[PDB]
Amino acid sequence: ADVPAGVQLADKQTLVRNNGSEVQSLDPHKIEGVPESNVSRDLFEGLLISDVEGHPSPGVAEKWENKDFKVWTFHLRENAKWSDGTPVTAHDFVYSWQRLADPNTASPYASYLQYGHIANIDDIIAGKKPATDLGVKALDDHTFEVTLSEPVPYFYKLLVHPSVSPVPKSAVEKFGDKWTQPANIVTNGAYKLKNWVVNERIVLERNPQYWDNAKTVINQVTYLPISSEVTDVNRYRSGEIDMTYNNMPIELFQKLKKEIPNEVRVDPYLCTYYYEINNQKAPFNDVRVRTALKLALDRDIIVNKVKNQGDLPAYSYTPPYTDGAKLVEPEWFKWSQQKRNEEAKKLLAEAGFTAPLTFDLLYNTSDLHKKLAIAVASIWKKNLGVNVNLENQEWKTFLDTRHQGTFDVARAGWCADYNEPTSFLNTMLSDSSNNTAHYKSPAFDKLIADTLKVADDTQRSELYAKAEQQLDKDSAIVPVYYYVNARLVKPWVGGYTGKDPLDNIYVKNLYIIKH
Repeated sequence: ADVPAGVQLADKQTLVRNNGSEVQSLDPHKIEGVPESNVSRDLFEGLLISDVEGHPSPGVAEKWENKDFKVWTFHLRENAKWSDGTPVTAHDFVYSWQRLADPNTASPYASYLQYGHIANIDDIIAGKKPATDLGVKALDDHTFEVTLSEPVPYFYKLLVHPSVSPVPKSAVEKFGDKWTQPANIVTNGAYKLKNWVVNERIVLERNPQYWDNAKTVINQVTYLPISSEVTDVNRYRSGEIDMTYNNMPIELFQKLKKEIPNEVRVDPYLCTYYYEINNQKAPFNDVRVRTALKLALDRDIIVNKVKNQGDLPAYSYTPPYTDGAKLVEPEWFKWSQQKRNEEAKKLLAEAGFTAPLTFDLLYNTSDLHKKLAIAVASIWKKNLGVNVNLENQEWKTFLDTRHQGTFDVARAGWCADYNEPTSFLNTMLSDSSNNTAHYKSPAFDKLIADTLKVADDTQRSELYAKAEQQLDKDSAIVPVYYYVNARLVKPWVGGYTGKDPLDNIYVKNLYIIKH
């Protein structure tokens, strides 16, 4: 943390945060969500971290070099330590990325190393070679070398993600799946796990082995798993919580805006809200059915009349304000709603539905989502005659259901892991481990794979625009809105600028002002 000369630090340095729901796990190779990542960044540190404005900065690596953006060399700081006082070395990385890549780990983010194009990743994912063949190696105890099969100029931006954080071999091998309990867990980020009471709370305390421990200010942090947005704002307003989760209730939002405007933080967020369709299940394997759903949803109504929190109406997967994006708005988005509706009733009738398509719409337990689900079910009923049945599951189960394919249409949100369009686009590759839409298009795949062979960034951005158009002509998903990051932060929380579009908060960077 960097307390501005002049301010007064509270006597007690503690912070309570709402995390939106119970984490899937705390093992870095088993998580995929925003809540899990929030906790993960306070416990595990990889080569690079983001600074307070979102820029990639030195983490365990102190310096790194590249040869043609193809061979990356990371020089780890000599004092990096695990909470057990043992040293973090490059072997910890080698082992770690080997475990992520390995099919027996079954990480939902196994594909992250195909996103970075580490040599031999495909064959390893496919079982043709063993994980030990991955293009990574410790040159010495402090130099970690990565070999990519293609130059990836943005490779260092991917490395702030939790999946590429190191995990401690000794604990993993002893304790297996139980290595993450308070008893056995071993960490290397600014914090270490104090307690973990499921459906109750996660409490972390400063880690004395941490290399930047001298700058760390907050001593204890509690992460709450509250999935009700009304309760989060209420317990905040009662003084029990310092920073809510960043999902605001439709209900009390404009209210709060009038009573406590400077506690209402609203910033650009690189996330898209959409209805994910299971592209493999009849009748959603028909493009006419997918397109009719896409067209008949009225975004003006959802974004400007039922949510009204500043979100922008969406026509693409990748948010147009992503660095490097240059998207074309499709025709359909320029029509009026009535014209989209006419066109949607004709594609359905052509696919054999009249007076009706019936299907389930799944959401994760939440006051916000339930509200938009009912609103969308009524809009699709009214505009298209489709009957929807609503289903709700808890966070963990919801994620498992989408990976497994046992849903029709699900409410979804994807946030960038690094600010570059492949952070979105790579999740639609046929073999991606994050492809919960189950979309498979050889034309899409080839557009993305060509992006690593162009010579220039301009060429690169034109293939990103054509990939978004290929996804839109397939109507793989139903784009709803590009998010704003809205949460409530108490006046006495310092360090949180809110200017990072990825929202990569580190508790080590915050500090409680005297109050």
